Amino acid sequence: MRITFNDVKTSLGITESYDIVNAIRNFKSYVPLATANNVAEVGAGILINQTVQNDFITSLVDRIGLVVIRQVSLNNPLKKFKKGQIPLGRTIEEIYTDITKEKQYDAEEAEQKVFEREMPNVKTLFHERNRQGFYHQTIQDDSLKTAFVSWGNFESFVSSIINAIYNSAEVDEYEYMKLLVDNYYSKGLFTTVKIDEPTSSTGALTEFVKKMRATARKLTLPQGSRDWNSMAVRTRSYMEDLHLIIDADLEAELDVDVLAKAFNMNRTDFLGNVTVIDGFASTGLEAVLVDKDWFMVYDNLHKMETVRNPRGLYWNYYYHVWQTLSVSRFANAVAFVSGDVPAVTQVIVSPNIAAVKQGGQQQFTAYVRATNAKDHKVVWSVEGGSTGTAITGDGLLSVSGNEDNQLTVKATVDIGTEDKPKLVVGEAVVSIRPN
Amino acid sequence: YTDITKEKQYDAEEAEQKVFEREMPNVKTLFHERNRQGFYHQTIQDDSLK
Amino acid sequence: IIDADLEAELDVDVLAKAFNMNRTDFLGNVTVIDGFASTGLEAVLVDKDW
Amino acid sequence: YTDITKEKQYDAEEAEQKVFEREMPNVKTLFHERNRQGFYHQTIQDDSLK
Repeated sequence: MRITFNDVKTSLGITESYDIVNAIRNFKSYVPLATANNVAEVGAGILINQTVQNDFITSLVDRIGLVVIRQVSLNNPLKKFKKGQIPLGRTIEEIYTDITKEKQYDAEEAEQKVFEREMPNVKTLFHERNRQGFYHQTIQDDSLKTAFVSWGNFESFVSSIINAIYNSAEVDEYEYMKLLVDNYYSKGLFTTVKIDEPTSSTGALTEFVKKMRATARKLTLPQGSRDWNSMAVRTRSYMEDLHLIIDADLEAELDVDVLAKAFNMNRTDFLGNVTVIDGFASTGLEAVLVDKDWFMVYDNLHKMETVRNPRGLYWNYYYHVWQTLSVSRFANAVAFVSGDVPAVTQVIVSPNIAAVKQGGQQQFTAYVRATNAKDHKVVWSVEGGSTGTAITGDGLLSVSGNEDNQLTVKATVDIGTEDKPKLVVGEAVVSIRPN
Repeated sequence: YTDITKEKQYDAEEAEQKVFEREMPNVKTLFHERNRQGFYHQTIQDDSLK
Repeated sequence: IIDADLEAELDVDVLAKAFNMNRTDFLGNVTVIDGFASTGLEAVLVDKDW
Repeated sequence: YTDITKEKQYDAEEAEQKVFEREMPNVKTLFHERNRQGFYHQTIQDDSLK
């Protein structure tokens, strides 16, 4: 947020003053082409007439500012979530191959079936969120005339015209990240861990620290857990790839050490794996622990445009940044809430979307994200409406012949009482193909 | 000093009505200064030059 | 070779101080699994060439 | 596909505040999908056909 001439001098392949503006570029016989100590001559050449003045200021602002801001935005502390331009044909579809055990080697078993497929790749759709905005600013003719006294004034002017846009964009990036985290939590796709007001006392603080350490150790199990993630798909995470987004008050109450001792890092390599924000503004969310690949951001474009007001003798330059943010549905993501969260958070059906023939069968299993140690019972419903289309209590659904309608399997859990105005359901879309 | 602000949402319908608009004043202020001027001075003898 | 729950309960330090290593070269000599499923087996300490 | 537009009357006095007004084009779109997948199967038992 304190960009100086050193940053632009490193971003560009030039030293101090330059004539690349009048190299790209009649303009030739108006300004001297020397880069000597003289500044009055170049100032007079620039300010001789409005056409040359406007052309020079447009080239400078647009090209130089765009290059510098694009180069400096790619090296901010939160640059590990930043990707390049969006690839062509991304198809917004995410495919994950579920990991399973091996099949025993048996010639008698192998000789009967050799062309048989294995299993569907449990496809899903990306969770997207796009942003597009502008900042814009103004520069006066007075503080362009009073900028050619010395070569230091020119670089101070350039740094001043870049700094405002850069700092505003950098500040807004954190707010957009917090908004994305809030939206994901409100969607209910996190896996929840209950804590009890870590800042209330000292025992709550150490209990929260121990719970975080246990959660990280369970996440980084080499064999896989499947207990986390918005869909139970048996993925495994890394001790060195987990990222923590924590509340400002919570991190202020906590210390740099012991928090890093819970992980395997030691302060220096841990401060780069934690993000600090002032309040989550979502019920009682305290700190969110996600995988490194959970959150990504692509940039559609960055553009800078200048216009001139001749009646008022000034310029307005607008900086437009358009980019999209995507959170993956397969990476691990833990909410760590301290509130009045229900006993059951979400129920997930493993087969997800499936296709079956007119007289086939399918097995659906359900995983319930229970925040307590009590076991819950799941009831199965078919909705739809037909003859012979019913699903057993263990999740086996057989499709009767002569069927045309599209049906959805539902798994329901009840955590209420005699009056139960609270239902949590999981939906699986089943398609039918004629046989 | 230029104050840090949020970003305006992209809206062509609102943009086409106003394009020469300025942004904000730059909250000018003056420095708090204090000037120091003094001397110390010392003497050297001819004996401790010989 | 230690159970996952026991490894989580134990801190990374002192366990390494029991040996002569210090964390960085100690995590390379420990394997963590989830459950042994053998009565009351907790952790097994073996030679490298075992 | 893009379609034709309308005509407006020249008005210099009203042109001084409607420079950046927008008149979106008439654009229509259509989609076509792949809808045939078949195969023909035959067998040749030439050794017995001889």
